Amino acid sequence: GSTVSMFFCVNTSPFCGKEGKFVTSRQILDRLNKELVHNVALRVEETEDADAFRVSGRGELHLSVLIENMRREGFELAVSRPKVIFREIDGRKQEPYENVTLDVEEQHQGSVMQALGERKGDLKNMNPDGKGRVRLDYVIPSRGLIGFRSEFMTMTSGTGLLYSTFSHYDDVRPGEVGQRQNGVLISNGQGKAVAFALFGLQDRGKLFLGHGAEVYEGQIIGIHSRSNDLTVNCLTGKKLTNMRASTDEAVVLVPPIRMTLEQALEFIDDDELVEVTPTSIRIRKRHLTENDRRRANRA
Ligand SMILES: [Mg+2]
Ligand SMILES: [Mg+2]
Repeated sequence: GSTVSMFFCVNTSPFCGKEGKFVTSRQILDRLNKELVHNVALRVEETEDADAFRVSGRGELHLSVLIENMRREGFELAVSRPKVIFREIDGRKQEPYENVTLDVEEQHQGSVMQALGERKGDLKNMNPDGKGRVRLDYVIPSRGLIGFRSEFMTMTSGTGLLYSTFSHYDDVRPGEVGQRQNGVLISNGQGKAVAFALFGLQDRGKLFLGHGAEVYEGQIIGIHSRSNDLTVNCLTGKKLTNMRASTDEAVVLVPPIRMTLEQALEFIDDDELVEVTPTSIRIRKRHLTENDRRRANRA
């Protein structure tokens, strides 16, 4: 009985092997196979691609801890987004739901409830002790829960407790649950990101990196405020060049969003990957160049 699946792939980024010792198709397959010896829950299929394996676990959490200590072990790899495994029960198609149990200071209770609300979660139990904390229990589709561990930890300032586990399958919620609405900012080249470019770009959305970040072509470097994707230049600037042509301000950069693995997984769409190394997490389009992406969308 498995509930979520994703693809574990060899890291083909221009940066492969620069951060983790273990990068082979062989080494990854060997390591997955080894995991299957003590993980009853886990399923690993070879695919029509020698560099890609479809991995299925009890849920996203289980896949993520596996990715996380492959990281620790020196592995480099790319993963596709966690997809829930729909199942046809009777005639209707249904999706997995989890039970989440939370324990929070009352101070955080409103925010946490709101957030789970927004992720299509259903209040089942609410139980204050009289000492300032409160237990909540929700039932939420797996699809909507992905990403919440990190949200919860941040919004609770690390004081909250969270436990989630597969409950059951039920009729599918409607819509783009867990699905990013915005577009991404994609780097058009390889090099060192500079503040003079980032300064202009941060007007366009929210950046994932800052001055001095080493970047390649196809790497996703931020969130676009509009729904469409933007191929941008973060190696040299144009905004201040334009500013002097009227006014001038001082270059000040908003701190970048730093994303946990779980968040990177929540964020990416079908055409992207999370690049994962022992010391770094990156996001990229599957097709690294703008030329490739254009070709894909055309017929
Ligand atoms: Mg998503
Ligand atoms: Mg989108």
